[PDB]
Amino acid sequence: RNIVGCRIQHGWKEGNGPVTQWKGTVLDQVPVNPSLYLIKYDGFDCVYGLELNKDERVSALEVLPDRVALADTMIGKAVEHMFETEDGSKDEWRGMVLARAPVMNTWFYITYEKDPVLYMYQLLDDYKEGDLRIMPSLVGKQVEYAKKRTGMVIHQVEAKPSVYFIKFDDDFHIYVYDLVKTSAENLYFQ
Ligand SMILES: COc1cc2c(cc1OCCCN1CCCC1)N=C(N)C21CCC1
Ligand SMILES: COc1cc2c(cc1OCCCN1CCCC1)N=C(N)C21CCC1
Ligand code: NA
Repeated sequence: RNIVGCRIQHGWKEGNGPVTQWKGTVLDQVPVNPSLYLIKYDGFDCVYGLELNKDERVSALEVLPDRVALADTMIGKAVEHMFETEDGSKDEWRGMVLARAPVMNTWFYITYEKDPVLYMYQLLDDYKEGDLRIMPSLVGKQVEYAKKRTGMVIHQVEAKPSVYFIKFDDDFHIYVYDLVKTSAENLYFQ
């Protein structure tokens, strides 16, 4: 009877566009906004937030049949994360391991300077394969910044408490900010 770890499928439609079909795993029901679910969609690496009870773009929501059931040292670390591009050449992004992901146990939350939204990867596998180099509260408040983009602070990172997750009203990504840095300098809170 778990929410965390439920598998779901649904349709998605924007405006008069076509309906696309999606499958994913529910990770979290956000405590400061229980309408908001964080979801990992199969094949896509970002964590997404949807208010499933209110978002008219969601249709035909179904619960899928239920699945049949260390390196905490990496949490908080600066990392260089290597990956393959479409032409087969190697590239790398620098980022920060944020936490273990809640439901998909072997998975970690991570974000990157080049794309400071919330991602999820099986970083211990990536580490064993040589693709991860390891280097050396406002929750519940409203946020705005000037483009007025509005949102809510939904989580504080235990390992780096100046780092927060923000859900903006106009988008389904989860944004990550370290409030001492330039990238956060236009965020204001209420
Ligand atoms: C609408 O979602 C996506 C749209 C796109 C996508 C991935 C999407 O979703 C990933 C998984 C979360 N969504 C699934 C339902 C809501 C969030 N990669 C793309 N190139 C596009 C950009 C426009 C076509
Ligand atoms: C597509 O990127 C990655 C894919 C993968 C990855 C690391 C990747 O990238 C890290 C940094 C962010 N990327 C996000 C867009 C490009 C960079 N570790 C893996 N096991 C996989 C292989 C299939 C899942
Ligand atoms: Na207010």
